[PDB]
Amino acid sequence: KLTSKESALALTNSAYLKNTVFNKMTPGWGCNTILLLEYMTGKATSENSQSNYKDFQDLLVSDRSLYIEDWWQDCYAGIANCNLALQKLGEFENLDASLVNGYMAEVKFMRALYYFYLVRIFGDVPKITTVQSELGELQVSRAPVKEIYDEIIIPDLLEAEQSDLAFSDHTGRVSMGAVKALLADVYLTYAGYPLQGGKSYYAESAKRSLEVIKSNEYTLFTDYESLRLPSQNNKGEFIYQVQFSLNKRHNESVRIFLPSRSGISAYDLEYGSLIPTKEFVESFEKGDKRTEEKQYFFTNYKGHPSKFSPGAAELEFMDLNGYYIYKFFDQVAVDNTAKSDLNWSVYRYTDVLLMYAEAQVNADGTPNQQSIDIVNQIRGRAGLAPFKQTNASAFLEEVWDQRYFDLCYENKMWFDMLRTRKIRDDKSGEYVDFIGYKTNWGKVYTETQLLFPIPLSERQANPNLTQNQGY
Ligand SMILES: [Cl-]
Repeated sequence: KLTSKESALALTNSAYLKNTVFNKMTPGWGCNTILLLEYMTGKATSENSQSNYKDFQDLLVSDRSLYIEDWWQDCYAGIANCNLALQKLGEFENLDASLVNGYMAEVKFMRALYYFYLVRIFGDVPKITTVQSELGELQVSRAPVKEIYDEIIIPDLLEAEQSDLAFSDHTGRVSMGAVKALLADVYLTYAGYPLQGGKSYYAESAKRSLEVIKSNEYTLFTDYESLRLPSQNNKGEFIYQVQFSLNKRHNESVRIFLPSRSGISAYDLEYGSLIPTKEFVESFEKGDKRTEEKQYFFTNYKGHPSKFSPGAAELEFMDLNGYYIYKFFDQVAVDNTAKSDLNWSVYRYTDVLLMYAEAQVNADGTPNQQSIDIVNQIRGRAGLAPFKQTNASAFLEEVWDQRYFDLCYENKMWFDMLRTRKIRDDKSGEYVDFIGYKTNWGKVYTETQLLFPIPLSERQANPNLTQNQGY
Protein backbone atom coordinates (compact mmCIF):
# COMPACT_ATOMS: atom_id res chain seq x y z
CA LYS A 1 0.00 0.00 0.00
CA LEU A 2 2.57 2.51 -1.23
CA THR A 3 0.86 4.79 -3.77
CA SER A 4 2.27 4.81 -7.29
CA LYS A 5 4.24 8.01 -6.67
CA GLU A 6 5.79 6.69 -3.48
CA SER A 7 6.82 3.44 -5.21
CA ALA A 8 8.31 5.27 -8.24
CA LEU A 9 10.14 7.75 -5.96
CA ALA A 10 11.62 4.87 -3.91
CA LEU A 11 12.85 3.14 -7.12
CA THR A 12 14.35 6.48 -8.28
CA ASN A 13 15.95 7.09 -4.89
CA SER A 14 17.52 3.58 -4.94
CA ALA A 15 19.82 4.90 -7.73
CA TYR A 16 21.33 7.45 -5.32
CA LEU A 17 22.16 4.91 -2.59
CA LYS A 18 25.55 3.86 -3.91
CA ASN A 19 26.65 7.51 -4.26
CA THR A 20 28.36 6.65 -0.95
CA VAL A 21 31.19 5.27 -3.13
CA PHE A 22 32.31 8.80 -4.13
CA ASN A 23 33.27 9.48 -0.47
CA LYS A 24 33.06 6.81 2.13
CA MET A 25 35.21 5.26 4.81
CA THR A 26 36.76 1.88 3.98
CA PRO A 27 38.52 -0.83 6.10
CA GLY A 28 41.74 0.45 7.62
CA TRP A 29 42.53 3.58 9.59
CA GLY A 30 41.69 6.77 7.83
CA CYS A 31 40.96 4.85 4.58
CA ASN A 32 38.38 6.34 2.21
CA THR A 33 37.48 5.83 -1.43
CA ILE A 34 38.67 9.38 -2.25
CA LEU A 35 42.26 8.36 -1.59
CA LEU A 36 42.44 6.12 -4.71
CA LEU A 37 42.18 9.19 -6.93
CA GLU A 38 44.72 11.24 -4.94
CA TYR A 39 47.46 8.74 -4.19
CA MET A 40 48.88 8.50 -7.70
CA THR A 41 49.08 12.21 -8.55
CA GLY A 42 52.40 12.59 -6.74
CA LYS A 43 50.95 15.65 -4.95
CA ALA A 44 49.78 13.89 -1.77
CA THR A 45 51.32 11.64 0.84
CA SER A 46 50.12 10.08 4.13
CA GLU A 47 51.23 10.23 7.77
CA ASN A 48 48.95 7.14 8.29
CA SER A 49 50.62 3.71 7.76
CA GLN A 50 47.28 1.85 7.45
CA SER A 51 46.14 3.88 4.37
CA ASN A 52 48.32 1.76 2.05
CA TYR A 53 49.84 4.96 0.60
CA LYS A 54 53.07 2.88 0.47
CA ASP A 55 51.89 0.66 -2.46
CA PHE A 56 51.11 3.84 -4.46
CA GLN A 57 54.38 5.63 -3.49
CA ASP A 58 56.44 2.56 -4.36
CA LEU A 59 54.70 1.87 -7.68
CA LEU A 60 53.72 -1.56 -6.28
CA VAL A 61 49.95 -1.21 -6.60
CA SER A 62 48.49 -4.72 -7.14
CA ASP A 63 45.18 -6.56 -7.41
CA ARG A 64 45.28 -6.71 -3.56
CA SER A 65 45.64 -2.90 -3.07
CA LEU A 66 43.07 -0.97 -1.06
CA TYR A 67 40.08 1.01 -2.41
CA ILE A 68 39.74 -0.74 -5.75
CA GLU A 69 37.34 -3.39 -4.28
CA ASP A 70 35.04 -0.72 -2.83
CA TRP A 71 34.97 1.23 -6.07
CA TRP A 72 34.19 -1.85 -8.20
CA GLN A 73 31.57 -3.44 -5.93
CA ASP A 74 29.68 -0.23 -5.09
CA CYS A 75 29.64 1.14 -8.64
CA TYR A 76 28.31 -2.21 -9.84
CA ALA A 77 25.76 -2.34 -6.95
CA GLY A 78 24.66 1.15 -8.02
CA ILE A 79 24.36 -0.01 -11.66
CA ALA A 80 22.25 -3.03 -10.51
CA ASN A 81 20.00 -0.58 -8.63
CA CYS A 82 19.69 1.53 -11.77
CA ASN A 83 18.93 -1.39 -14.10
CA LEU A 84 16.16 -2.64 -11.84
CA ALA A 85 14.83 0.90 -11.25
CA LEU A 86 14.62 1.51 -15.03
CA GLN A 87 12.86 -1.84 -15.64
CA LYS A 88 10.27 -1.14 -12.93
CA LEU A 89 9.77 2.56 -13.84
CA GLY A 90 8.86 1.45 -17.40
CA GLU A 91 6.02 -0.70 -16.02
CA PHE A 92 4.15 2.26 -14.44
CA GLU A 93 1.09 2.93 -16.65
CA ASN A 94 -1.37 5.14 -14.74
CA LEU A 95 1.14 7.61 -13.12
CA ASP A 96 1.82 10.97 -14.78
CA ALA A 97 4.23 10.50 -17.74
CA SER A 98 6.08 13.75 -17.10
CA LEU A 99 6.84 12.70 -13.49
CA VAL A 100 7.95 9.18 -14.59
CA ASN A 101 10.08 10.67 -17.45
CA GLY A 102 11.96 12.85 -14.91
CA TYR A 103 12.54 9.96 -12.61
CA MET A 104 13.93 7.77 -15.39
CA ALA A 105 16.22 10.67 -16.42
CA GLU A 106 17.66 10.74 -12.87
CA VAL A 107 18.36 6.98 -13.03
CA LYS A 108 19.89 7.15 -16.50
CA PHE A 109 22.12 10.01 -15.31
CA MET A 110 23.22 7.81 -12.39
CA ARG A 111 23.98 4.76 -14.50
CA ALA A 112 26.10 6.93 -16.78
CA LEU A 113 27.85 8.39 -13.72
CA TYR A 114 28.76 5.00 -12.18
CA TYR A 115 30.06 3.70 -15.53
CA PHE A 116 32.06 6.88 -16.22
CA TYR A 117 33.95 6.36 -12.93
CA LEU A 118 34.39 2.62 -13.69
CA VAL A 119 35.82 3.13 -17.20
CA ARG A 120 38.24 5.89 -16.11
CA ILE A 121 39.55 3.90 -13.12
CA PHE A 122 39.64 0.37 -14.57
CA GLY A 123 39.37 0.70 -18.34
CA ASP A 124 37.40 -2.11 -19.99
CA VAL A 125 34.54 -3.26 -17.69
CA PRO A 126 31.46 -5.49 -17.96
CA LYS A 127 28.68 -3.99 -20.06
CA ILE A 128 25.53 -4.58 -17.96
CA THR A 129 22.22 -2.84 -18.59
CA THR A 130 19.84 -5.74 -17.83
CA VAL A 131 18.59 -7.00 -14.49
CA GLN A 132 20.77 -9.85 -13.13
CA SER A 133 18.12 -12.58 -13.43
CA GLU A 134 17.80 -11.79 -17.18
CA LEU A 135 21.54 -12.05 -17.90
CA GLY A 136 22.43 -15.20 -19.85
CA GLU A 137 25.71 -15.93 -18.01
CA LEU A 138 26.77 -14.29 -14.73
CA GLN A 139 30.50 -14.92 -15.44
CA VAL A 140 30.52 -11.73 -17.61
CA SER A 141 33.55 -10.41 -19.53
CA ARG A 142 35.01 -6.93 -19.64
CA ALA A 143 33.80 -4.97 -22.69
CA PRO A 144 35.84 -2.29 -24.51
CA VAL A 145 35.87 1.19 -22.99
CA LYS A 146 34.55 2.60 -26.31
CA GLU A 147 31.48 0.35 -26.13
CA ILE A 148 30.68 1.44 -22.55
CA TYR A 149 30.78 5.08 -23.70
CA ASP A 150 28.92 4.56 -27.01
CA GLU A 151 26.25 2.12 -25.77
CA ILE A 152 25.67 3.15 -22.16
CA ILE A 153 27.16 6.43 -20.98
CA ILE A 154 26.43 8.70 -23.97
CA PRO A 155 22.97 7.38 -24.87
CA ASP A 156 21.85 7.56 -21.19
CA LEU A 157 22.97 11.18 -20.95
CA LEU A 158 21.55 12.18 -24.36
CA GLU A 159 18.16 10.76 -23.34
CA ALA A 160 18.36 12.45 -19.89
CA GLU A 161 19.17 15.69 -21.73
CA GLN A 162 15.86 15.40 -23.69
CA SER A 163 13.79 14.86 -20.52
CA ASP A 164 11.56 16.89 -18.20
CA LEU A 165 14.30 17.35 -15.49
CA ALA A 166 14.53 20.70 -13.67
CA PHE A 167 17.69 22.65 -14.62
CA SER A 168 18.86 23.11 -11.03
CA ASP A 169 18.03 21.62 -7.63
CA HIS A 170 19.11 22.86 -4.18
CA THR A 171 18.19 19.75 -2.23
CA GLY A 172 20.65 17.29 -3.74
CA ARG A 173 18.58 15.69 -6.58
CA VAL A 174 19.92 15.18 -10.11
CA SER A 175 19.14 18.24 -12.34
CA MET A 176 19.75 19.14 -15.97
CA GLY A 177 22.79 21.10 -14.78
CA ALA A 178 24.21 17.84 -13.40
CA VAL A 179 23.48 16.05 -16.69
CA LYS A 180 25.16 18.81 -18.71
CA ALA A 181 28.21 18.91 -16.36
CA LEU A 182 28.66 15.15 -16.58
CA LEU A 183 28.07 15.04 -20.34
CA ALA A 184 30.60 17.90 -20.81
CA ASP A 185 33.15 15.82 -18.92
CA VAL A 186 32.23 12.63 -20.83
CA TYR A 187 32.79 14.25 -24.22
CA LEU A 188 35.95 16.10 -23.12
CA THR A 189 37.38 12.75 -21.87
CA TYR A 190 36.23 10.90 -25.02
CA ALA A 191 38.28 13.39 -27.05
CA GLY A 192 41.30 12.72 -24.80
CA TYR A 193 42.95 9.46 -23.82
CA PRO A 194 42.45 6.57 -24.14
CA LEU A 195 39.76 6.90 -26.87
CA GLN A 196 41.02 9.98 -28.81
CA GLY A 197 37.63 10.17 -30.38
CA GLY A 198 38.12 13.27 -32.53
CA LYS A 199 38.00 17.06 -32.26
CA SER A 200 34.22 17.19 -32.72
CA TYR A 201 33.98 15.69 -29.21
CA TYR A 202 35.58 18.86 -27.82
CA ALA A 203 32.85 20.90 -29.58
CA GLU A 204 30.11 18.58 -28.20
CA SER A 205 31.63 19.11 -24.69
CA ALA A 206 31.79 22.90 -25.03
CA LYS A 207 28.05 22.97 -26.03
CA ARG A 208 27.06 21.44 -22.69
CA SER A 209 29.26 23.50 -20.38
CA LEU A 210 28.16 26.67 -22.26
CA GLU A 211 24.50 25.71 -21.61
CA VAL A 212 25.29 25.59 -17.86
CA ILE A 213 26.93 29.05 -18.05
CA LYS A 214 24.02 30.56 -20.05
CA SER A 215 21.46 29.10 -17.63
CA ASN A 216 22.42 31.65 -14.89
CA GLU A 217 21.46 29.01 -12.29
CA TYR A 218 25.01 28.84 -10.81
CA THR A 219 27.42 31.55 -9.64
CA LEU A 220 31.07 31.51 -8.64
CA PHE A 221 31.86 31.72 -4.90
CA THR A 222 33.68 34.94 -4.05
CA ASP A 223 36.01 33.18 -1.63
CA TYR A 224 37.21 29.70 -0.59
CA GLU A 225 35.46 29.39 2.77
CA SER A 226 32.27 28.37 0.89
CA LEU A 227 33.90 24.99 0.00
CA ARG A 228 33.97 24.13 3.73
CA LEU A 229 30.71 25.74 4.90
CA PRO A 230 27.80 23.30 5.37
CA SER A 231 25.31 26.18 4.82
CA GLN A 232 26.48 26.33 1.18
CA ASN A 233 25.51 22.64 0.51
CA ASN A 234 23.75 22.25 -2.94
CA LYS A 235 23.88 26.03 -3.66
CA GLY A 236 26.18 28.58 -5.26
CA GLU A 237 28.64 26.59 -7.37
CA PHE A 238 27.49 23.14 -6.37
CA ILE A 239 25.80 21.14 -9.16
CA TYR A 240 26.00 17.57 -7.84
CA GLN A 241 27.31 16.42 -4.47
CA VAL A 242 27.55 13.54 -2.08
CA GLN A 243 25.10 14.38 0.76
CA PHE A 244 26.17 14.58 4.39
CA SER A 245 23.81 15.77 7.13
CA LEU A 246 23.42 15.57 10.90
CA ASN A 247 20.27 13.34 10.54
CA LYS A 248 21.80 11.08 7.79
CA ARG A 249 25.49 10.22 7.06
CA HIS A 250 28.22 12.37 8.68
CA ASN A 251 31.24 13.41 6.57
CA GLU A 252 34.06 11.42 8.16
CA SER A 253 36.50 12.43 5.40
CA VAL A 254 36.95 15.77 7.21
CA ARG A 255 39.32 13.82 9.57
CA ILE A 256 41.44 12.51 6.63
CA PHE A 257 43.09 15.92 6.12
CA LEU A 258 43.78 16.74 9.76
CA PRO A 259 47.37 16.21 11.09
CA SER A 260 47.72 12.70 12.47
CA ARG A 261 47.31 12.18 16.23
CA SER A 262 47.71 16.02 16.72
CA GLY A 263 44.82 16.74 19.11
CA ILE A 264 43.61 19.85 17.20
CA SER A 265 40.04 18.49 16.92
CA ALA A 266 36.98 17.15 18.78
CA TYR A 267 37.31 13.82 16.96
CA ASP A 268 38.70 10.91 18.99
CA LEU A 269 41.58 10.70 16.43
CA GLU A 270 42.82 12.67 13.44
CA TYR A 271 43.93 10.42 10.59
CA GLY A 272 46.43 12.41 8.55
CA SER A 273 45.78 10.12 5.50
CA LEU A 274 45.97 12.86 2.83
CA ILE A 275 48.76 15.38 3.20
CA PRO A 276 49.78 17.81 0.43
CA THR A 277 53.38 17.77 -0.74
CA LYS A 278 55.60 20.73 0.11
CA GLU A 279 56.56 20.77 -3.64
CA PHE A 280 52.97 21.22 -4.81
CA VAL A 281 52.19 23.89 -2.24
CA GLU A 282 55.36 25.80 -3.21
CA SER A 283 54.45 25.56 -6.98
CA PHE A 284 51.61 28.10 -6.75
CA GLU A 285 52.24 31.57 -8.18
CA LYS A 286 53.80 34.10 -5.75
CA GLY A 287 51.03 36.04 -3.96
CA ASP A 288 48.30 33.42 -4.69
CA LYS A 289 45.44 33.76 -2.17
CA ARG A 290 45.08 29.94 -2.19
CA THR A 291 48.46 29.56 -0.42
CA GLU A 292 47.70 32.16 2.28
CA GLU A 293 47.34 30.70 5.76
CA LYS A 294 43.94 29.06 6.27
CA GLN A 295 42.79 29.30 2.66
CA TYR A 296 43.51 25.96 0.97
CA PHE A 297 46.32 25.06 3.39
CA PHE A 298 47.21 25.52 7.06
CA THR A 299 50.35 25.17 9.17
CA ASN A 300 49.21 26.03 12.71
CA TYR A 301 46.11 25.59 14.91
CA LYS A 302 45.31 25.24 18.63
CA GLY A 303 45.02 22.06 20.67
CA HIS A 304 41.41 21.12 21.40
CA PRO A 305 40.40 21.54 25.13
CA SER A 306 39.38 17.85 25.39
CA LYS A 307 42.89 16.77 24.34
CA PHE A 308 45.23 18.84 26.58
CA SER A 309 45.26 19.63 30.32
CA PRO A 310 44.17 23.16 31.31
CA GLY A 311 46.99 25.70 30.96
CA ALA A 312 48.90 23.52 28.42
CA ALA A 313 50.74 25.72 25.87
CA GLU A 314 49.18 23.70 22.99
CA LEU A 315 45.80 25.22 23.86
CA GLU A 316 47.10 28.68 22.90
CA PHE A 317 49.04 27.73 19.76
CA MET A 318 50.40 24.67 17.97
CA ASP A 319 52.80 24.77 15.06
CA LEU A 320 51.87 21.74 12.89
CA ASN A 321 55.39 21.77 11.38
CA GLY A 322 54.19 21.29 7.78
CA TYR A 323 51.49 22.07 5.27
CA TYR A 324 48.07 20.48 5.71
CA ILE A 325 44.90 20.74 3.64
CA TYR A 326 42.48 23.30 5.10
CA LYS A 327 40.22 23.37 1.97
CA PHE A 328 37.61 21.10 3.62
CA PHE A 329 37.95 22.24 7.26
CA ASP A 330 34.37 22.16 8.60
CA GLN A 331 35.25 24.32 11.55
CA VAL A 332 32.11 23.56 13.59
CA ALA A 333 32.80 19.83 13.13
CA VAL A 334 36.49 20.11 14.04
CA ASP A 335 36.16 22.52 16.97
CA ASN A 336 32.89 21.36 18.52
CA THR A 337 30.70 18.56 17.23
CA ALA A 338 32.84 15.87 15.48
CA LYS A 339 29.84 15.41 13.14
CA SER A 340 30.43 17.12 9.82
CA ASP A 341 27.44 17.93 7.66
CA LEU A 342 29.65 19.30 4.85
CA ASN A 343 28.77 17.89 1.37
CA TRP A 344 31.49 16.46 -0.94
CA SER A 345 31.35 17.76 -4.52
CA VAL A 346 31.06 15.61 -7.64
CA TYR A 347 30.56 18.68 -9.94
CA ARG A 348 30.80 22.37 -9.09
CA TYR A 349 30.62 25.41 -11.38
CA THR A 350 34.36 26.23 -11.29
CA ASP A 351 35.11 22.80 -12.84
CA VAL A 352 32.45 23.34 -15.49
CA LEU A 353 33.89 26.79 -16.42
CA LEU A 354 37.41 25.36 -16.80
CA MET A 355 35.97 22.40 -18.82
CA TYR A 356 34.39 24.98 -21.14
CA ALA A 357 37.73 26.87 -21.56
CA GLU A 358 39.56 23.58 -22.21
CA ALA A 359 37.08 22.17 -24.72
CA GLN A 360 36.68 25.54 -26.48
CA VAL A 361 40.39 26.14 -26.99
CA ASN A 362 40.86 22.53 -28.18
CA ALA A 363 37.92 22.70 -30.64
CA ASP A 364 38.58 26.21 -31.97
CA GLY A 365 42.41 26.25 -31.66
CA THR A 366 42.24 29.72 -30.05
CA PRO A 367 40.54 31.07 -26.90
CA ASN A 368 37.33 33.10 -27.26
CA GLN A 369 36.31 35.92 -24.87
CA GLN A 370 34.24 33.60 -22.63
CA SER A 371 37.30 31.36 -21.98
CA ILE A 372 39.57 34.35 -21.43
CA ASP A 373 37.07 35.76 -18.91
CA ILE A 374 36.81 32.35 -17.11
CA VAL A 375 40.59 32.15 -16.59
CA ASN A 376 40.71 35.79 -15.41
CA GLN A 377 37.77 35.36 -12.97
CA ILE A 378 39.43 32.27 -11.38
CA ARG A 379 42.77 34.05 -11.23
CA GLY A 380 41.09 37.23 -9.80
CA ARG A 381 39.47 35.27 -6.97
CA ALA A 382 43.02 34.00 -6.21
CA GLY A 383 44.33 37.62 -6.02
CA LEU A 384 46.32 37.16 -9.24
CA ALA A 385 46.62 39.59 -12.13
CA PRO A 386 44.86 38.76 -15.42
CA PHE A 387 46.49 36.28 -17.78
CA LYS A 388 48.49 37.75 -20.73
CA GLN A 389 47.82 35.40 -23.71
CA THR A 390 50.57 34.51 -26.18
CA ASN A 391 49.19 31.41 -27.96
CA ALA A 392 46.57 28.64 -27.84
CA SER A 393 49.05 26.17 -26.30
CA ALA A 394 50.07 28.59 -23.52
CA PHE A 395 46.34 29.27 -22.90
CA LEU A 396 45.54 25.55 -22.65
CA GLU A 397 48.37 25.11 -20.13
CA GLU A 398 47.05 28.06 -18.05
CA VAL A 399 43.57 26.38 -17.96
CA TRP A 400 45.31 23.20 -16.82
CA ASP A 401 47.21 25.26 -14.21
CA GLN A 402 43.98 26.64 -12.77
CA ARG A 403 42.54 23.12 -12.71
CA TYR A 404 45.50 21.95 -10.61
CA PHE A 405 45.51 25.03 -8.39
CA ASP A 406 41.77 25.63 -7.92
CA LEU A 407 40.48 22.05 -7.96
CA CYS A 408 43.27 20.34 -6.00
CA TYR A 409 42.33 17.40 -3.77
CA GLU A 410 38.77 17.27 -5.21
CA ASN A 411 39.28 13.98 -7.11
CA LYS A 412 39.74 15.72 -10.52
CA MET A 413 43.49 15.89 -11.04
CA TRP A 414 44.12 12.13 -11.52
CA PHE A 415 41.40 11.98 -14.22
CA ASP A 416 42.93 15.10 -15.93
CA MET A 417 46.32 13.35 -15.98
CA LEU A 418 44.81 10.22 -17.60
CA ARG A 419 42.90 12.07 -20.36
CA THR A 420 45.81 14.37 -21.29
CA ARG A 421 48.63 11.84 -20.47
CA LYS A 422 50.45 14.89 -19.07
CA ILE A 423 51.66 15.54 -15.51
CA ARG A 424 52.45 19.05 -14.25
CA ASP A 425 56.01 19.11 -12.85
CA ASP A 426 56.07 21.10 -9.59
CA LYS A 427 59.57 22.58 -9.96
CA SER A 428 59.41 23.76 -13.61
CA GLY A 429 55.66 24.15 -14.11
CA GLU A 430 55.99 22.20 -17.36
CA TYR A 431 53.54 19.58 -18.56
CA VAL A 432 55.62 16.41 -19.06
CA ASP A 433 54.50 13.09 -20.51
CA PHE A 434 52.79 10.78 -18.06
CA ILE A 435 54.80 7.81 -19.42
CA GLY A 436 58.33 8.63 -18.19
CA TYR A 437 57.29 10.97 -15.30
CA LYS A 438 59.67 10.59 -12.29
CA THR A 439 58.06 11.19 -8.90
CA ASN A 440 59.49 13.00 -5.85
CA TRP A 441 60.51 9.51 -4.58
CA GLY A 442 62.48 8.29 -7.69
CA LYS A 443 59.73 6.13 -9.34
CA VAL A 444 59.00 6.27 -13.08
CA TYR A 445 55.45 5.99 -14.46
CA THR A 446 54.81 3.49 -17.25
CA GLU A 447 51.79 2.35 -19.32
CA THR A 448 50.77 0.22 -16.27
CA GLN A 449 49.94 3.26 -14.11
CA LEU A 450 47.37 4.54 -16.69
CA LEU A 451 44.80 2.18 -15.07
CA PHE A 452 44.14 0.56 -11.71
CA PRO A 453 43.94 -3.21 -11.41
CA ILE A 454 40.77 -5.24 -11.44
CA PRO A 455 40.47 -6.47 -7.80
CA LEU A 456 41.74 -9.92 -7.03
CA SER A 457 38.47 -10.78 -5.26
CA GLU A 458 36.46 -10.03 -8.44
CA ARG A 459 38.85 -12.04 -10.67
CA GLN A 460 38.79 -15.08 -8.33
CA ALA A 461 34.93 -14.91 -8.28
CA ASN A 462 34.87 -14.53 -12.09
CA PRO A 463 37.89 -15.77 -14.02
CA ASN A 464 36.24 -14.43 -17.23
CA LEU A 465 37.53 -10.99 -16.11
CA THR A 466 40.90 -10.22 -17.69
CA GLN A 467 43.44 -7.97 -15.93
CA ASN A 468 44.94 -4.63 -16.85
CA GLN A 469 48.45 -4.87 -18.24
CA GLY A 470 51.27 -4.80 -15.63
CA TYR A 471 49.15 -6.29 -12.84
CL1 LIG B 1 17.22 -9.85 -10.64
